[PDB]
Amino acid sequence: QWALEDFEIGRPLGKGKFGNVYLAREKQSKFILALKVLFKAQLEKAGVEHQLRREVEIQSHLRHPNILRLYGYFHDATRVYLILEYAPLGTVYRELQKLSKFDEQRTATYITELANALSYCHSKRVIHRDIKPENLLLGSAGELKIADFGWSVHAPSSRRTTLAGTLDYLPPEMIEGRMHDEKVDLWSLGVLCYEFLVGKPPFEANTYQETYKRISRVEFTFPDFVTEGARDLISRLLKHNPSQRPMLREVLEHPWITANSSKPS
Ligand SMILES: Nc1ncnc2c1ncn2[C@@H]1O[C@H](COP(=O)(O)OP(=O)(O)O)[C@@H](O)[C@H]1O
Ligand SMILES: CCOC(=O)C[C@@H]1C(=O)NCCN1Cc1ccc(C)cc1
Ligand SMILES: [Cl-]
Ligand SMILES: [Cl-]
Ligand SMILES: [Cl-]
Ligand SMILES: [Mg+2]
Ligand SMILES: [Mg+2]
Repeated sequence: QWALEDFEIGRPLGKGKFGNVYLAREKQSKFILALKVLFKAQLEKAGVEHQLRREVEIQSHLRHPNILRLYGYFHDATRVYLILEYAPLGTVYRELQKLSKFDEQRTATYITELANALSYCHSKRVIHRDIKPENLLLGSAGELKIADFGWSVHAPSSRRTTLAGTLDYLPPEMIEGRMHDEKVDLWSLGVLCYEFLVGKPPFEANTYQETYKRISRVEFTFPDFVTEGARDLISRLLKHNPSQRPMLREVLEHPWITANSSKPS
């Protein structure tokens, strides 16, 4: 079906571990999209074919306004190409670098959009597991979109794959390699809410080793400017025991969320 010669390639949109992502236009229709390019050699050396397969399977069948579409894929002798919905306003990661911290209204609005998307996923027992600002994209109206489903799975689950870079968004049971479920994404939601308001993640440290210790002991503190309501929500999400973390419905109905968010459920 699709091949490289069907597209004109444009500027680089971003780079991940495996993904080299470019703007592109389909020649016959003039349809603008994002082409995520992957090198078969690297996919093989790291043995993550199964993650590539998860990404395509999951993200092509999901349909939600806060989840990035994957339209299809093709490959040649050396590369795999994923055909993605283009997100024109970039990453939440980039927006945070620009603004330093987000106000309560912006933050609550992003958390609602996240909770809506995750509620859709969890209803199929799909868990994302890699929710962080570089994987959160922005639509033409500034709406948040979850992307990069390569680490996703069906719960419950173990971990058969070596962890990559930062531990900053992972809960104790994932880093300790224990069994885990949907509640992992709730922990990550708590980390994100804190980082949006404060400008950095709550367990950040100088070394992998120290970050690990801070996560497993749940050692975090708040700057004076974080309000009582935000503190309440964040403290409920960052519980060591996953069974004690709230349901997404409880997040969406939290008074600090309903008081400050621009969007509904
Ligand atoms: N659809 C898209 N629209 C705009 N930018 C994108 C899109 N997809 C990815 N990017 C940019 O490319 C980066 C890497 O993409 P990602 O799919 O997260 O790669 P990896 O799987 O290697 O982490 C993202 O962090 C983002 O900056
Ligand atoms: C849906 C998962 O796969 C594809 O996206 C494309 C295509 C296919 O249809 N099945 C699997 C082999 N092939 C891709 C491939 C990827 C990586 C390496 C190292 C070799 C081959
Ligand atoms: Cl497993
Ligand atoms: Cl795994
Ligand atoms: Cl729920
Ligand atoms: Mg990524
Ligand atoms: Mg990936």
